[PDB]
Amino acid sequence: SGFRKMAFPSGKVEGCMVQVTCGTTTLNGLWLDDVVYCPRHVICTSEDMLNPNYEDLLIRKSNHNFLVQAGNVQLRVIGHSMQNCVLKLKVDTANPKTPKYKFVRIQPGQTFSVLACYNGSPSGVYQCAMRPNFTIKGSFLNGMCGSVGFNIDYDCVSFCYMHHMELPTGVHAGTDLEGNFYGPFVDRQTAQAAGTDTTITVNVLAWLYAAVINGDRWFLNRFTTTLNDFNLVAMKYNYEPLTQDHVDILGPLSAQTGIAVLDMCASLKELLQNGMNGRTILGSALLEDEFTPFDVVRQCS
Amino acid sequence: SGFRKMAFPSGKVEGCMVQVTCGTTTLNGLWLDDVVYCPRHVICTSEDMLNPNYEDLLIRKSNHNFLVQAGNVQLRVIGHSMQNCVLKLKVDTANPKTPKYKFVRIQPGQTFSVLACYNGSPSGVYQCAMRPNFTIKGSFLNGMCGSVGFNIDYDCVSFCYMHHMELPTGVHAGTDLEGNFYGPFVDRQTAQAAGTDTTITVNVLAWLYAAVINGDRWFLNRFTTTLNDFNLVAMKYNYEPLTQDHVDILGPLSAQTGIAVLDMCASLKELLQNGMNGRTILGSALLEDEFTPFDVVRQCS
Repeated sequence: SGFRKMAFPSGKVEGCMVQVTCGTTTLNGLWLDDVVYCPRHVICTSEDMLNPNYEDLLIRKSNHNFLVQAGNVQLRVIGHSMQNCVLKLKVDTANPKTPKYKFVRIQPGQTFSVLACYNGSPSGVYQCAMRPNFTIKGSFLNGMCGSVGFNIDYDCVSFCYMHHMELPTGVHAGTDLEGNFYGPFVDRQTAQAAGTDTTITVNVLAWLYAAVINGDRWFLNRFTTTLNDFNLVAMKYNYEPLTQDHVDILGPLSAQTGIAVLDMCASLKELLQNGMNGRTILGSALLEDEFTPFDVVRQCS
Repeated sequence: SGFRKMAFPSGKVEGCMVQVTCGTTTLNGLWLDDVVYCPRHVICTSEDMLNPNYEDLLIRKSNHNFLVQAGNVQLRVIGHSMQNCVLKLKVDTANPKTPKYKFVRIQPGQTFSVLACYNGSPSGVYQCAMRPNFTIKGSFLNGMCGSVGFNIDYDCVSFCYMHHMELPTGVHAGTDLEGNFYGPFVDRQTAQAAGTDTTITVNVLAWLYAAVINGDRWFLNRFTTTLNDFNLVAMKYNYEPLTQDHVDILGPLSAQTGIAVLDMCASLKELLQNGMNGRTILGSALLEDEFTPFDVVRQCS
């Protein structure tokens, strides 16, 4: 029993973290097989970041301009290339600690573990959600760029995030491992608008199910509702619309608890309309939306 | 920028997790050098747990009655002994993945990372606080007993917790690695009273300092107060008394922010007396007490 925000064990990812230095800039890199992945803005100076032509800046760099260091050992760079917003540094040595891995572009509302590193050294691990507006509410200091997000299915590590930028509002933006930014963000120091930060409705429901399983039942009401009726209320409180797919995904939790999804939806409606009246659910005084139905089932076997 | 509940990287601990099986019971063990540590109630059946004489139960067990398995490989048990509530199984092989480690009995209010494992396999990692009443609010399913809590100072792993029991109230109790229970708890299936769960005042203050550093300033008031005056208010809301030691520990955070500890104490007083009026601090609608001053400084470099 009990319910906590949990990351995956970071051991397999730790062994893939290296230090990439180019000129005077240092940040993190991901060493898989004979390739190191890092944010391309490693090549930029403070001044360049305002308006960088990455192609032109990359042309002034040769292989020997990239210092790749794995722990105490220096890797030989035998080729470089830019793939969207990440730099792929080819090295002569295959990482012996390379786990079985995929690169995965994850969907908004999905969760992953972040291994926060400083200049190639892992410092800690926490669980994140890719928010509907494609930002994350993480924790990244200077020299933590290139820190990666991942999920683990048994022996396979699915890397899904690389950290690149902190926006003027203090939320975080980044790419998949193919270098494509999540959301409309670019690797430039300008004012960048993140959209309205809507709540991940299916996750909130999953968490309410977790609550019931762990003996928090107070919020359960005598009402039910409909998809449309619920969604009217959802739009007002900036909740993502609930679809039949979302309903279907909650099925096992519905099955385990004996509470139909639409009944839980009605419970949520009253919580949105009346608040919590200073009570707590699973030790939180607000509605948590950074647990997927999978995360709940994982922890509520 | 940003502030998150972060665990230490679990890589060094993962490599020390093994499966211990005795009769029909299976749980986790900690393999360090040529010694495996596990909860002694591995020797108990469901029935034994009601009222076990561990000495008598241990006498019926020989070395070959303990199946110690590290991943796919079986370890040879060449000696066993009971040290308080943990079993020390001596094996013929030194763990090659043994990191530099200490055993440390931690103080109430201090934090640590928990690597939740199932039958020797790590499943996830989250940060805990040893609560003033010597319980933890963790997440442990069946076969997660023997999961360990630890801190990491550079290369050294300080193990401080082993999980043994879930109390009828659904909070968790356990031991240090010398097998001494935190709090008055025993490894027996009876009704066990945890005391009043007081709030860790110094941690709450540290978190408020973190808030200020990250731009949450709304709660800052025009008042100050005294240790005694503050503590009067602390006792009413079941907060730990604040001592000069606690004041001293907050000094660097006081120094960084320009806010004297007693001024922050006054801010906290008003928050306790008036609540939050439905606002949030660092994305929480209540006062967080599971970050130490060290945890804050670590994340707010």
